[PDB]
Amino acid sequence: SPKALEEAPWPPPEGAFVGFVLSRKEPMWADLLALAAARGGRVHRAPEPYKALRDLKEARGLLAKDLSVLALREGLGLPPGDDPMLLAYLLDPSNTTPEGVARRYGGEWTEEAGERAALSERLFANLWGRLEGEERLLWLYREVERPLSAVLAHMEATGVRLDVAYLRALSLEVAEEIARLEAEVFRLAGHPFNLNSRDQLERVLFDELGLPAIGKTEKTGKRSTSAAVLEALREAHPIVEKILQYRELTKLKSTYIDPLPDLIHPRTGRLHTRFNQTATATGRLSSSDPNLQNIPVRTPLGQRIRRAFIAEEGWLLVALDYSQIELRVLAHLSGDENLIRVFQEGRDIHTETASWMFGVPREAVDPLMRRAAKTINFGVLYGMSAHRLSQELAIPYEEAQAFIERYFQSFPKVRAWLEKTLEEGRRRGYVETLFGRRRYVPDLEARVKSVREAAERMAFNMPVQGTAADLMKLAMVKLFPRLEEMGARMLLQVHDELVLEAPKERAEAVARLAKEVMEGVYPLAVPLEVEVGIGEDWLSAK
DNA sequence: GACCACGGCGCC
DNA sequence: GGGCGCCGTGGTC
Ligand SMILES: Nc1ccn([C@H]2CC[C@@H](COP(=O)(O)OP(=O)(O)OP(=O)(O)O)O2)c(=O)n1
Ligand SMILES: [Mg+2]
Ligand SMILES: [Mn+2]
Ligand SMILES: [Mn+2]
Ligand SMILES: [Mn+2]
Ligand SMILES: [Mn+2]
Ligand SMILES: [Mn+2]
Ligand SMILES: [Mn+2]
Repeated sequence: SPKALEEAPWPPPEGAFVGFVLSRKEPMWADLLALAAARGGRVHRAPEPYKALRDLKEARGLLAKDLSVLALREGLGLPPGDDPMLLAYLLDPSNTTPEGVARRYGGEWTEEAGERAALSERLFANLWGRLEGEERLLWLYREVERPLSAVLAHMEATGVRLDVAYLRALSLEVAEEIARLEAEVFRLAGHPFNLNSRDQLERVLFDELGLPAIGKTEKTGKRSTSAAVLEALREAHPIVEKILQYRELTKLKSTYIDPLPDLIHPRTGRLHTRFNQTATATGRLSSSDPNLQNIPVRTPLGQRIRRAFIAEEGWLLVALDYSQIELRVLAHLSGDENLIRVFQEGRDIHTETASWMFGVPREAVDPLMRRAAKTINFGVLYGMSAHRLSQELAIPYEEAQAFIERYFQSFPKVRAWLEKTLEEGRRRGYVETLFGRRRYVPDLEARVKSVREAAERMAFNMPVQGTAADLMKLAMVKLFPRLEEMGARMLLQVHDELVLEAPKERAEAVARLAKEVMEGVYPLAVPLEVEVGIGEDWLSAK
């Protein structure tokens, strides 16, 4: 039999599938080691990869977005196009890696660019075939995921400005506060130990100081030293508050204050995350290297850190955040008339819960009190126990149970939608979003109750979180070209929030426009309301 | 140096 | 409660 794949000289014809090898996975930081392309039955290998990038009109193939990011870094406008990872991810969002997708759908992810190109081509063919007749998944691919990949490449290449000297100064200040706390912890324990070691702390708290253990850890069943356990022990011994404070500051310093300034890119002078498009079971994006979707916001030090994310000189940040997003989406999905009415009347369920929680009038609820109510409202919605709710609010168990009962009694059709969702997931093997994005949940049939019930909580959540994800993605695709036209920049997505950068002279017009695009994206049974703020830094913009 | 699993915890 | 990614530790190679 004749050979299946022939080598031919660079450059490839238009429409070819690319393969490429990076020195490291992060495209803003990677050296392009090899580039190749495949089409029909030929493979073309680039003599010198960087120069050869200039020969391509489009990056089509596995991880197309990442090659596009690298090209943009080098000042080339090479947009991403088809990518089999996106097809695979829509078929089953457990398809998250090229290694796994290759094995499942047609071969092997190797370390050679030509092989990667040929792999890209055959995977695309095979996965296109698998989507035959999947009209809703195809619509998601063509209208959302494929165009979104080009938006994400542009965002990644743009980056965000960081106040490096501010964070360097903050490190020195927090180091002194950490030393005070750790020293006090050791004074109170009677000796030093590694306070970063939860194993060493466990022995200190429960074996040496004789404090009561409250909870156990999941995989190894050690006595937990989690914040929930420490909070329960706060009045038992003065060491506990000191450990909580030490943990707060060390978490911020080790995760954000110290690492972020070291990640400023030498070419751009900015901070560049990865927006991972095939990483979550629900259709959300993720952000990594560094994660810019978990920048602190709740504590005073945390807020200091958020102040380091700044606009370029002469620009402003614009932050837009969907109000009460998953409660609105749930209203639509469930058709609950009471929940629909809440939003028709302009009510805020987080503010109402905060009022009850803190025992103050709604007018007296401040933003951090309202924020605290989110874990309560979403926790309860998605199945939090009365035991946990009682601990979290320091109320009697019976009062926590009453809250839970009243919450679902208020929105009677939510329970009906839960049962419909679970039956469908049992029968089909998967649950789905409004747009038809699917998540397979085989443990809905598990015979171990704890395993099955966990699966049920995963399954009930997915259509709500995932529909919210679908809406935000669609909004990004519609908004991006509007911003390009106005000389504004899309910088960050944070699940139901976008952070943009706009010249000062155009910032108010950009904010107004972006708000309207987001609110009007895909109308539901309730209004989608967007909160918008403008500022020189991310804290000020919210 | 690197890997991972884990506990833990930051955000949505 | 659900969804993530990164930290340091500990064990390991
Ligand atoms: N503890 C949380 C916080 C958030 N989310 C999910 C549901 C809401 C969504 C977006 O987060 P927020 O913007 O913080 O929530 P919101 O209800 O949209 O609040 P806001 O009106 O302040 O934007 O992420 C969740 O499941 N659990
Ligand atoms: Mg938000
Ligand atoms: Mn590799
Ligand atoms: Mn400024
Ligand atoms: Mn929101
Ligand atoms: Mn459906
Ligand atoms: Mn741009
Ligand atoms: Mn984990």
